Amino acid sequence: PLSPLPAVARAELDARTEREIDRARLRRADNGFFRSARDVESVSPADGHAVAVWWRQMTKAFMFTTLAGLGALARDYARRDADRELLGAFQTVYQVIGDDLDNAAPEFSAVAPTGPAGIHYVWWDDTIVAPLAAHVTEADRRAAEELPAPVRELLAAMDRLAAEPLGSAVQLRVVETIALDIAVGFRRVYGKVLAGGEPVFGEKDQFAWIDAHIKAETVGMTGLVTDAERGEEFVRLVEEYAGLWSAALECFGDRLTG
Amino acid sequence: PLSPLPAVARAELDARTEREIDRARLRRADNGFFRSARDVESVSPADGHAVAVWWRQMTKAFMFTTLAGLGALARDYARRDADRELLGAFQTVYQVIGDDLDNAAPEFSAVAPTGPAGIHYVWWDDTIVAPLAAHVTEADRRAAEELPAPVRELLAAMDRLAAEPLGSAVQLRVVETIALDIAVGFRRVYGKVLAGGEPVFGEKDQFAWIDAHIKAETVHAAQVSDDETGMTGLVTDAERGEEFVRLVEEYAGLWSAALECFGDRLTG
Ligand SMILES: C/C=C(/C)[C@H](N)C(=O)O
Ligand SMILES: C/C=C(/C)[C@H](N)C(=O)O
Ligand SMILES: [Fe+2]
Ligand SMILES: [Fe+2]
Ligand SMILES: [Fe+2]
Ligand SMILES: [Fe+2]
Repeated sequence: PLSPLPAVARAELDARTEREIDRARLRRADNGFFRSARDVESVSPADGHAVAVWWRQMTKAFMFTTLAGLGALARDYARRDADRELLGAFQTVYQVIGDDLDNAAPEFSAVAPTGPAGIHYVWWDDTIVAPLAAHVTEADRRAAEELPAPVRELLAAMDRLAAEPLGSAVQLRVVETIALDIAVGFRRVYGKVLAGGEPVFGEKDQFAWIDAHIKAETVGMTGLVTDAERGEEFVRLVEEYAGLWSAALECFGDRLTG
Repeated sequence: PLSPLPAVARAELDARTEREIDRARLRRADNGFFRSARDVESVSPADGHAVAVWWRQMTKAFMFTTLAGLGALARDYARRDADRELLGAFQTVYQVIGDDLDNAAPEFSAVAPTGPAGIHYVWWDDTIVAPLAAHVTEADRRAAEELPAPVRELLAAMDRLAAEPLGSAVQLRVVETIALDIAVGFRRVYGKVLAGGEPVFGEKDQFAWIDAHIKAETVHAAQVSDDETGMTGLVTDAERGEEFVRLVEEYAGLWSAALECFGDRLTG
């Protein structure tokens, strides 16, 4: 006695979810981050570095709170009789988390550092934040760590979803929809960071974190919804979370067009 | 601002852990389940089925509550700044319990059923519980699922450790230490279940779950006791170390009594 909603109702949940992402203006053509990454002619080290620091904290919180949300679900399945369809979707969350925590997918392990150095927020810190930080002052580095309010609200929504049995399904549903566009925007942003007249990212391998994500992203979560009430909650959480993700990315775009 | 204890203190935590597992009577020469699996002559389908159902529920709860425990710790690391030494031990937890959830390690990846059928409590259900169930009555099956008191007591501790940041380290430190001997015992037990005077499990393939664990648990035991990325590597201060050893004492005691339950049901 535990099973997913029928396919018909889960299809409607998927459709309502896609509509919430549309309305939150997260699509490739909608969000100011993707627009700015395309439009700007150059990016200062300080603006690139601040965006990179915000991203580091954002993706660190994304990974841990998604794992925390999976644990909240695990807490429930320990005593419940989840059917094999629910269990397979539970496995999927675990596999997807393992990309960020330990580079499970071969596209990642075939470029990432091993061990903790390969954790995606750490790998990002080491290969994107660190070379940018050599080109900003100590004052600017301190200021970058003072996260803008849209980023803080998103971090706060992630903390809330860490305790939700649907939280991991909400976060992955929104994030895996927008990850490609985010990674492509980063490729473009950091390809345009010059210090002096020199590219800060002048070696192909310096983009390895980004190109791997683009590659991975280039090639369901409603499967974890077990009744109509949870379905309503799922859509409601998505609406909130998508809107906050969109405001955080608009904050990236603003920083690039200051 | 978050780091493990220095190596010397962690090593003594590990030594205290091993002394506690000694004390708990969880070593193969001491626990009644390991001895009875060795000594018993034959095992009835009802008795082997009951133990299999208990094990199904126990390892189901072990895997899901260890995962919840890892989640509890992940909640903390989202709010704090764990250094890389801590993150390395964290990855160990993810990797170890991922074998039970998704057969990542090479010893399982090839033999285990794919997808949810391969989750180790499901795979045990399909390949040990179900063939035994054909030999027992529906009334028997229903009685087997009424779990004995020391099994329920272990499950309740598992539920508590689900919300503990140290919980996954406590569970993996103990379970991965005794897992080989449990699998060895199961190999012995279910080779001795007779029906029609004839062994229920006559083919090598029917032992795939058990044989895969006999191979794999050697490694899992080394991983949780490792002095660089082992379970004590998640202890971040002396007080947390105290709590760790206290939880280990409790958890190991409940595991030992649950296993004595196994041995009593194999004897009489
Ligand atoms: C591109 C977006 C992501 C969430 C990546 N998976 C990451 O690790 O930051
Ligand atoms: C043999 C003991 C275990 C905890 C196994 N890891 C299992 O899946 O039951
Ligand atoms: Fe990632
Ligand atoms: Fe991803
Ligand atoms: Fe297992
Ligand atoms: Fe194991």
